[PDB]
Amino acid sequence: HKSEVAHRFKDLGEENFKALVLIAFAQYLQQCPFEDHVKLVNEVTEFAKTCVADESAENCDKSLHTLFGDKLCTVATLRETYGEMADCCAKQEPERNECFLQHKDDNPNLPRLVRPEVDVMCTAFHDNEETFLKKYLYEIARRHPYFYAPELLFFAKRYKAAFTECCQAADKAACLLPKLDELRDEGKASSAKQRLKCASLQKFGERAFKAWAVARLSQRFPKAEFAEVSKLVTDLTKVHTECCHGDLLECADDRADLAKYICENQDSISSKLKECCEKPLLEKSHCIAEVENDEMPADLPSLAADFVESKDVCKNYAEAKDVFLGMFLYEYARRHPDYSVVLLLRLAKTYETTLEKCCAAADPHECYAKVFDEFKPLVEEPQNLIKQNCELFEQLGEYKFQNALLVRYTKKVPQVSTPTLVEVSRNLGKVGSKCCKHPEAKRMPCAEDYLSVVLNQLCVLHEKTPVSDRVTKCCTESLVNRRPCFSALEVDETYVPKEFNAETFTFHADICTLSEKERQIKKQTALVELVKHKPKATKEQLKAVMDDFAAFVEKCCKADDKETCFAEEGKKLVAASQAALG
Ligand SMILES: N[C@@H](Cc1cc(I)c(Oc2cc(I)c(O)c(I)c2)c(I)c1)C(=O)O
Ligand SMILES: CCCCCCCCCCCCCC(=O)O
Ligand SMILES: CCCCCCCCCCCCCC(=O)O
Ligand SMILES: CCCCCCCCCCCCCC(=O)O
Repeated sequence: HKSEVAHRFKDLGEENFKALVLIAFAQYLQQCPFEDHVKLVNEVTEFAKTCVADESAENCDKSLHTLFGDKLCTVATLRETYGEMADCCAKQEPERNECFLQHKDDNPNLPRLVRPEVDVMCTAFHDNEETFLKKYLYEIARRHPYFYAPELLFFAKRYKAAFTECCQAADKAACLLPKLDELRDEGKASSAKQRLKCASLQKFGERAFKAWAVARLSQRFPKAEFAEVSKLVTDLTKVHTECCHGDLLECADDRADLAKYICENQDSISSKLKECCEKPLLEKSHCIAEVENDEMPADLPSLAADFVESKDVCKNYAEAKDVFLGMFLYEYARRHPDYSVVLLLRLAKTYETTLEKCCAAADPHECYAKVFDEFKPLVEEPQNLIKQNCELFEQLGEYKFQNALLVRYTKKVPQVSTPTLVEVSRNLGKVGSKCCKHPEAKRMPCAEDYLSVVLNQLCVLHEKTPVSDRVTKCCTESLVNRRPCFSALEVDETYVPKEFNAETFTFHADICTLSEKERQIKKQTALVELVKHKPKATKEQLKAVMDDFAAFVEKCCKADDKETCFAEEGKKLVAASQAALG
């Protein structure tokens, strides 16, 4: 078209356009105040209006990058505030935009955003719905300059829905609080997965990423042909490369193109893309990204046919290794939506190591004849962990299950910081209550998704302040061995316990008036500290101590004289427990 702005304005709609422009500016000028971004938005919107009325109006012909940069270079304090960035204004596009990208600070130093009280929240929402939402949108956008703008807007509307429904409720807190926590965790998970995918693309290269994509895409679209799946894997890879570089406009267009491509070839890909494809421009991508797996053909052959028997195997493999291997992935992955993607990759890698060390020997057909027998234990390892851990999770509840993990992991890597152990364990705990609820068919994909961020999170922390070569080992290994490596950790035989510390095991009647989340974190913290002092303690010896402690919290949070009870009965507990634990 003659005018890009006019065009975007038209299919985006005034509301969406204003919110995205706001997010876009907040992600670059992370230091400017809200009121100043609001002024920019209005001027840009006003300008956009002009181009809608007359495509040929002054400056309407210029591209989005160009218009964005000139307005960005409009800020008078650019140099005094952003310094180096102001120098970007001296060069011409595309260098200018490229220059701006390099100065976007991923982790700026802004105070943590605190959650105000439900009533001040609900009142602000009522008295001025828009500024309340645009202000937080801004605060969130400046802290996460790389979070895909449209997705951030998508979260904003769910937040609005949560305030509309909950602020009219009798008990606003019972309604609103659990929704905010869910929203928050979900957002944090989306950011981590986004950062994770880009990191992975960097370290392991395109091949590994494409492999992951083939397996992922063939589980969702088991009916699409391999050539279609390859086409999508290609564009999907260009899209992520471009979106990871951080250029919003380029990323958005790449996603829109890919979204429409899929919709126009709907019948040739999946039967579940119906809804997603009749939605507005701004939502297609997101929807398609979250679609459910289509049903498989059920009239599908046996993998063994074309991959084990057929004597044409090494010939087909030598002619195009990656293609053949991709086909293997596609074929194995679309018959197994129940496998985690990394499991599919472990099988693909194993098959690869076999074809290599078998196509270079006498009679191929006999060397690789039993490959499928090596798959069996690879498949069963994760499954066994799911049943085993999910059973235990039912015997105990979420909380007691978390404690079990705490005892198990503290013994594994005693070197790790207590607060880290507690946090990781609690998160592992959730994964249990959020995945064991599904039927066996979806349990593994579930755990993989959740475990991938929890694990990368853990690794990053350890990255900053390393404390164990073993953790570092598991953390710097390939993405397919990460989880198995952590599972293989054994109790630390060399670890030398910490000396007793009265304080660490002293507790006042503070825990009585704390919220469940607080009471637990405190009990769990002492628990990690307990195992660190006496790591050779039995599951029993420990259970006994956690027992005396359990009641102890009752006999003191229910006695007319707290503090005294806690300090009197507390002396007993420590003395007795110390003896039981020799
Ligand atoms: N330690 C945090 C709590 C927290 C627990 C989990 I478990 C978690 O991980 C996921 C992963 C996926 I995938 C999801 O869809 C969701 I929702 C949460 C995240 I992020 C945060 C705190 O209390 O501050
Ligand atoms: C469409 C061609 C891409 C398929 C490439 C097949 C590679 C299979 C090996 C598994 C990859 C895991 C990543 C890795 O360990 O390098
Ligand atoms: C995941 C964000 C990228 C959005 C790309 C939309 C294109 C449709 C492919 C969606 C298939 C899901 C595969 C995946 O997890 O990336
Ligand atoms: C040196 C030993 C001192 C004894 C310290 C006791 C700490 C154990 C707290 C564990 C709490 C288990 C949680 C629960 O009661 O449900």
